[PDB]
Amino acid sequence: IVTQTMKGLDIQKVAGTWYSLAMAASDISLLDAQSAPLRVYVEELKPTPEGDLEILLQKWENGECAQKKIIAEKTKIPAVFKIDALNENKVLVLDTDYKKYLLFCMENSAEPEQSLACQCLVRTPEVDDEALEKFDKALKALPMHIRLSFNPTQLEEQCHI
Amino acid sequence: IVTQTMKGLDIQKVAGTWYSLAMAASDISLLDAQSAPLRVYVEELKPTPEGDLEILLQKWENGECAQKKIIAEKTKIPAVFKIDALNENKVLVLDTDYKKYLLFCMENSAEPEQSLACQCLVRTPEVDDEALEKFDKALKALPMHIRLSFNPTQLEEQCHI
Ligand SMILES: CCCCCCCCCCCCCCCC(=O)O
Ligand SMILES: CCCCCCCCCCCCCCCC(=O)O
Repeated sequence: IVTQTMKGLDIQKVAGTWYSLAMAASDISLLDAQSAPLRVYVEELKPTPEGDLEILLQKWENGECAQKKIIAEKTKIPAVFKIDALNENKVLVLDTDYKKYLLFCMENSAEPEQSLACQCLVRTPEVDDEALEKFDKALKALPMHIRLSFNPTQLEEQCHI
Repeated sequence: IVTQTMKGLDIQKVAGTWYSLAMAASDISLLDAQSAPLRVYVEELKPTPEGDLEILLQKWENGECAQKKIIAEKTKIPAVFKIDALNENKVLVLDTDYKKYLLFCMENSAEPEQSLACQCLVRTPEVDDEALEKFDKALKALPMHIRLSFNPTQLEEQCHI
């Protein structure tokens, strides 16, 4: 369902620390609680020389902020990865400037809108109006029903408080 | 903190059934859970001939969808009401066409952004892109951190499911 992707993406250049400035989902139950399914906070991206991609994130599990390491296997499209969970979930890089932000979405295979979540990643704990601009514009199309945003304070905290 | 209001508002003409198409809050904890503080669904508005305003809403309380009747006492400004809870909370009518939608916000007295929530009300269980347009434009300024939207199905349901 995600319609735009970043052309000529250089996945090595996205390596580094990132902040989940904002997130949006097609379903409220995707982001509603602290424990919700795709309510995940990004730490840093770590691509492998084979073009793969390892991800370090926090995920509130069992009334507690847990760290996590996911792996996204690159595919034939530079901007689309597939993580190693059950039901081949696709992670799509929409856009990025490598040093200011990253807009990615992640959807179910064969089931978009029921499972579809997008994030605005920034390199600093500062809210980026330009970035949020592009993010809201990108999802303007998409059928999003929930939408969060975090403050600098919450971004320096584990699990955004 | 809410900066725009509806001029020459005719509070009698807002009488009737309404749907909470969308909501936004300055704080995630205002709308996060089913039980959150300003996560309230509107049924119908009922103004009194003295220009007062009685409100019927649903509010998930104790893991259960409860109905509720609030009263908003009119003030010297036609578009601003004050409901009878502790700490004089102000309800502000931003805009409306009486027969398509209503954009209102409700804030704390002397404490905006910590407590500030806004809704897009529509007369039908249809999502209204024009309406959501105006709503997102109105809050574009405001410091909102959470934002929900509901589908026709959820709007015919008590507590939006
Ligand atoms: C290419 C840009 C990288 C963007 C980061 C992608 C984040 C993937 C997160 C997938 C959700 C999985 C988290 C839930 C963990 C669990 O299984 O409990
Ligand atoms: C003038 C337009 C009318 C808009 C409707 C205003 C809705 C007011 C809701 C105030 C929040 C109070 C709900 C919580 C109830 C409780 O005390 O448990």
